Amino acid sequence: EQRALIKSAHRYISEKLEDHFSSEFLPKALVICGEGLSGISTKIADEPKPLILSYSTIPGFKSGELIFGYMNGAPVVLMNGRLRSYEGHSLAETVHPIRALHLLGSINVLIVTNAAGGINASFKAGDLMCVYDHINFPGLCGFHPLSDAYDLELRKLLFSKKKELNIERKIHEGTYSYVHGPTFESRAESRFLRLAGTDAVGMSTVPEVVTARHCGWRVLALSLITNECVVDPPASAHDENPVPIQEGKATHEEVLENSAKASKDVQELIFSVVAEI
Amino acid sequence: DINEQRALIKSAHRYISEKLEDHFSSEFLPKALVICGEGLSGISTKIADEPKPLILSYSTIPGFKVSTVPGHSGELIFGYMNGAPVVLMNGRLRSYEGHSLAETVHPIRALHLLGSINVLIVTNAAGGINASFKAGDLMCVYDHINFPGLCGFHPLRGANFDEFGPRFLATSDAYDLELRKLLFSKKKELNIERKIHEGTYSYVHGPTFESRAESRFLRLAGTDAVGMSTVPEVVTARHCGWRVLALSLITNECVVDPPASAHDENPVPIQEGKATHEEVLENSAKASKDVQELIFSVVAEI
Amino acid sequence: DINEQRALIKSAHRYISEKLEDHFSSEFLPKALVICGEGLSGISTKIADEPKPLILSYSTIPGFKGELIFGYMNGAPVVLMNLAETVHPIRALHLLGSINVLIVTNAAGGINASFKAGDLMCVYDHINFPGLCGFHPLRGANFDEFGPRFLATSDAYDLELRKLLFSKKKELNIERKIHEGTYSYVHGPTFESRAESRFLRLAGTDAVGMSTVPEVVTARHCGWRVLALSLITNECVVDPPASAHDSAKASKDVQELIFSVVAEI
Ligand SMILES: Nc1nc2c(CN3C[C@H](CO)[C@@H](O)C3)c[nH]c2c(=O)[nH]1
Ligand SMILES: Nc1nc2c(CN3C[C@H](CO)[C@@H](O)C3)c[nH]c2c(=O)[nH]1
Repeated sequence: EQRALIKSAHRYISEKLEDHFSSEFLPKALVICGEGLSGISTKIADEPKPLILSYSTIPGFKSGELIFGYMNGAPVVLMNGRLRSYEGHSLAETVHPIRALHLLGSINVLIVTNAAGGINASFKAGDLMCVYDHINFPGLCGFHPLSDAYDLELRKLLFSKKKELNIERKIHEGTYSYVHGPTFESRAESRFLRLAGTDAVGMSTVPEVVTARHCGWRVLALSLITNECVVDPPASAHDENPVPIQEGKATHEEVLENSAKASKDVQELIFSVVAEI
Repeated sequence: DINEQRALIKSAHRYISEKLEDHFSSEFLPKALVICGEGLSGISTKIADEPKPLILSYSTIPGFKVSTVPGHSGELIFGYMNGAPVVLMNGRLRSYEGHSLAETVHPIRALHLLGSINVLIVTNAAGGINASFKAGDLMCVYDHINFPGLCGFHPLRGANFDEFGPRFLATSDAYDLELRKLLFSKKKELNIERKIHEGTYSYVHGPTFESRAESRFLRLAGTDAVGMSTVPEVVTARHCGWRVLALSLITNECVVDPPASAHDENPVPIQEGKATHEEVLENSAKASKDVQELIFSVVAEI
Repeated sequence: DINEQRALIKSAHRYISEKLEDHFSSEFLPKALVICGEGLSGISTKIADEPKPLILSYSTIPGFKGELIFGYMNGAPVVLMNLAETVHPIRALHLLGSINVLIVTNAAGGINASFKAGDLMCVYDHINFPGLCGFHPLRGANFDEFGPRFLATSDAYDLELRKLLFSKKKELNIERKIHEGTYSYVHGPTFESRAESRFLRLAGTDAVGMSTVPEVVTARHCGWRVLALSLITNECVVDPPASAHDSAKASKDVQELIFSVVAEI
């Protein structure tokens, strides 16, 4: 039943691509642009002119848009806009674009970026983390969109481009924990995540990764550490010199600002990478 | 659907606002919602006879659900406690009954539209996970663990009520320091000897009491007390902008030791120490008067 | 909902109790329900011979959805199988008034570093992860006629049943390793990540799978005793991935263990 919708989306996208591009357009990569990476749009070449499809006109895409064009010589699709389970969408609805795009038969790489809170005590706002594993906490309970998910060669390629491009920004390697949201973590929650083996935490991405793997794609995933998760116990009522409980708290404003500051380095890394998938 | 939810919150507020205006000769503007936990219905005896209070059964308020337990249907009580106008939630909806989390926290949204409440005082009963806690101690909650929320059972799931609060809510500042200081000040003023710890409350769905491994898991995760309520209400109150004071009564000590091995010469019987509802109730009843007096003092100073 | 679930449980019992009374010359009052997990449906062959057994397809039983097999096993009358509806069968069979033991077997991944593929783990505790979050067989209105609203699970795995299992393993001279440990119920996949297996271990998991616990909880809610046994089919890896900078022997053994245990209850 949900397959007719997947085929309708494919058919609509297929025919728009035929009408738009002189030559056959077969994207090799899907880039999902998380928080702050929307401007990767500007890396798409003006010739041949891009195709931009609003989600509102693609069957099943529950705003956001798809951008088909050439980036650094490579035909790609950009997802500018992502769907998150805390919005009230089912995980199937969240990964519907991947399954639709998979019917083009040409994508074999998912490059996904997100913002994330730093759980590892050595991470700092402004670092990046190349994801090499994950913990799917909602999946623990059976929320699923449908064995090493994070392709080693693509991770090596990412670090080789950091070097080639002389980007000084730190890129850690570690485990991303997917939690539902939309709250930021309590102190005890973040300490729990740390002891669980979490390096960075966010509210997206993992269902996309799992679906991409199920379609046979390779996956490169990159988190922008936008904030350092508060882990210290809160001020005690017996403290005569307490740290105010509001100090250091996470805000969406901080997430937007720091993802935008890291955006240019991330855009340059992805631009270099896509030419060599 | 958010519009169905708005219409039904709007509707409950009209009913309540109209009943208040019809019943009280001066405008009734409560400063706190007090949610009475298990065994703590006695808090309602601190509502003064004059001015006469208003009791609204959940049965009659649009959008309110009735608890599955009989005959505890649940009611809001609007009155004066220690001269301060309050609203009491006598009874609560707990999610293990079959209610969605949105249904359990709908009363908070509806009451928020009166435009006067800025404090949630929430009480509960809880199992002791921290080894130093004993049945009969209180725990002032200063942090929590929302493991169901992490895993997809979250009261803010869905479209955001942008007229109430932010899409993305921090919870590292959930438990107001000055209210916890005020609680301890009233324990002092009242010469209450019962312990009041500070620690971390974890919400689990229930209705089973924890297995040993589950309790050990909650402990290593940082839990000091465990219950089946409260965190969704705190989160929603925080979303509305309220300050929160939360107070657990430790009604039982969770069983964390590994069960007897098939290899144990004198085995501890696996049923020794098991939680029961009746233990929880009778220990709540023992501590109710202290909890009642603490809240009665607090409300005159918020 | 509760009232329609009650009615379906009653219809399933009514159907089963009739088909039993028509098929067996004498009353069949099973003492045990044996749930045969993934790879262990060979207990179906160990059932006695005389009186020649009763098989009901799930398709035929009101409200179900596999088959229910009623017959004698090593001399004992038993019933074999192979969320609130996942446990519908246990409640229906409870209404016969004779079962007081669930024997549940499963295949599970090894999380305890000491466990090796092919080992057995007798379950003496569990972690019900979905049940902590909101997927729980007892969610909803309580079945007051079956058991309590708030059920303790610190006593869920009977010690005598476990002592009994360990005796039968010696008696049959089974060399297979058998541990005692904690079973974690998850709704994930056998595509668990390394980081997830790492998390399960440090959370206290000895073996992980996707079955058993909802049945254990429902049977305990009915007052039954529970024996649960896992077959470790594989050793989950917990090591992190590479850095960018750098068998029917088991089932046969479980049959004989169950066959032998079924007698002493
Ligand atoms: N859970 C979580 N997610 C994030 C994110 C990632 N997303 C950023 C946005 C909130 O600013 C949500 O979609 C979550 C950044 N920082 C954090 C954090 O501290 N915690
Ligand atoms: N999970 C949990 N909750 C409680 C509670 C809180 N509620 C009390 C009531 C059981 O008597 C349920 O609503 C849970 C008291 N003790 C415990 C405990 O040991 N465990």
